[PDB]
Amino acid sequence: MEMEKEFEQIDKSGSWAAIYQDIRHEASDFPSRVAKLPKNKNRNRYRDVSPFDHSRIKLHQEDNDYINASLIKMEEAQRSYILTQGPLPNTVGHFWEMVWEQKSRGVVMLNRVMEKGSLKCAQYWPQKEEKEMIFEDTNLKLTLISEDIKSYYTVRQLELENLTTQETREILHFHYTTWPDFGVPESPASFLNFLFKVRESGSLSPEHGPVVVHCSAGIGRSGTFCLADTCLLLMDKRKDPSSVDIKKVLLEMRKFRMGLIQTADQLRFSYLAVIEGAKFIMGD
Ligand SMILES: CCc1ccc(C(=O)NCc2cnn(C)c2)s1
Repeated sequence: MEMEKEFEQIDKSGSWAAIYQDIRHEASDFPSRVAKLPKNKNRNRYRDVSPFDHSRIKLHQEDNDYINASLIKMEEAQRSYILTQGPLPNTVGHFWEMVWEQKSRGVVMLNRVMEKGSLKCAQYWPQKEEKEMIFEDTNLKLTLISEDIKSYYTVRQLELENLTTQETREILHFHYTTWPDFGVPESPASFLNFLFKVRESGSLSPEHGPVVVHCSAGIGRSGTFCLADTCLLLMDKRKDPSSVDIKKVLLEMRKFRMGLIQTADQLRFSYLAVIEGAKFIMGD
């Protein structure tokens, strides 16, 4: 069923809450036993958001391999994403270790450091060229190379140095800065264009490790980003683009990380983004 028609049918009937609860009921439940070990309590931002054991990212160290991060592997779309929480003061070194070990080119940030008067994630990248950051626990150095500030997003070029081998890599930081403190954006235009800029960069392409995507919990806004990207890629690839079922793509993604899409308004916004993305790209 053409999703644009499915959309108007749900909107006219006002059933968004009912569709959303059906997804919550059918979603996968897998064990998260490593996340719940007492040694990992200060590595988790939220008690109710944990990576599944089968899909968690492992840090390459013998001490403690745990980070709150999941590999989402979309077999038919041929795309992989790492979805993670906003780093905590004691996990900023783990975060950059993961970026290094997984060979990621891009980090996608969908939140502000402060929202609703509270801290949503650590200040985990340098704000001035001449004031670099060193992560002594993981032996990494991070330098700001350049910054491009636009109305709806900022792109940063960063240099990450493995202090152990003196290898360096360029990491691109894509920071969507205008998601509102309350609700979802009214139009999905700035969002869909932001994704276009990430795609243009090569950060999502198979010659690199998976993109790292985060918000505060790494399930809501982060969920919206990967769901929209995968659905638009499948509409490009298939003979019948009307066959793409956004509810079935979201349940597939929920096999790899719990809770993706946190509200009925985020579900509606995801539909709007894919539709508007579709109608915009199909011919243009
Ligand atoms: C209603 C106005 C819109 C703004 C953004 C839209 C989108 O979905 N993608 C952006 C974009 C740019 N270039 N390509 C290929 C995609 S639609």
